[PDB]
Amino acid sequence: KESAAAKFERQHMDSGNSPSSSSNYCNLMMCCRKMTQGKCKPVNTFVHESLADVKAVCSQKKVTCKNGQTNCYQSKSTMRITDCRETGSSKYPNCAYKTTQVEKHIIVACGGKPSVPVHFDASV
Amino acid sequence: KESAAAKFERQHMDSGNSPSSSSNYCNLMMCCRKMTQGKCKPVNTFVHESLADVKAVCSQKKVTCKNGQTNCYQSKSTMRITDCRETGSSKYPNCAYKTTQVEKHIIVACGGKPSVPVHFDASV
Ligand SMILES: O=c1ccn([C@@H]2O[C@H](CO)[C@@H](O)[C@H]2OP(=O)(O)O)c(=O)[nH]1
Ligand SMILES: O=c1ccn([C@@H]2O[C@H](CO)[C@@H](O)[C@H]2OP(=O)(O)O)c(=O)[nH]1
Repeated sequence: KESAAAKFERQHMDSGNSPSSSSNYCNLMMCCRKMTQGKCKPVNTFVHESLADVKAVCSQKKVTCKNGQTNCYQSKSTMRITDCRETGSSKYPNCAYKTTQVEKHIIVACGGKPSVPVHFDASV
Repeated sequence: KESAAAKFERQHMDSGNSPSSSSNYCNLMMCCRKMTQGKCKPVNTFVHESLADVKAVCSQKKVTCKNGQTNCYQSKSTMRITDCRETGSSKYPNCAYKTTQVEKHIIVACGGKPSVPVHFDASV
């Protein structure tokens, strides 16, 4: 069981950061969304457009998937996204990310019926 | 098994106008630090001071805990803290917090050997 001391540190300590930062977004979000367990997911993109807009990409332009599958689609317009890229100094379990605010077209793999995004392939 | 659609939403969707804004700190932190599982923790304080300074509180001013326990201590000096409190709109699983940065004395319960903070009781 997690020690009471460790629980206090988890719930109540943030010595190394503050709210006023913008650069800590990826560190917190990758943690929040469970992509830092077992290993640090090296690269991950968050999209800030509506879910409806992102879902709509599956009905937009067919493009090549980076993995050679044929289920990828590119957004008709640029989208507000944040790229989270693991830094050189990052070392599990202390997963460190550079937060980059970007506006680019996204490419998603789609699957299911209705076809919805299942994989974030790239931004272009 | 988590659906592919849900996994994409978890990993890639953060719909909104200002994801990295300071106002979002508590939303990110309460999530990352595992205080939004099952229910939204209603109130939680983060401390931005050195862990050494927070541990030092266990040797400072004795004060009675809110719950009547007798192992609480108040910091001699004010500390930089962030209050996270559920908004009137917050409803699990969509927890929502107001982030408030203040400087106040902290009150913590101290336990174990070495005697260290185990519970955050109050700010004053
Ligand atoms: O710009 C990018 C490029 C890659 N990725 C994630 O990393 C996986 C392998 O490239 C991509 O497939 C994707 O992870 P997945 O959706 O499969 O969980 C991004 O998130 N953004
Ligand atoms: O992390 C925490 C947890 C609790 N509290 C104070 O204790 C009350 C009961 O949870 C919380 O309501 C709150 O007292 P209040 O500030 O509302 O007077 C904290 O201050 N920080």
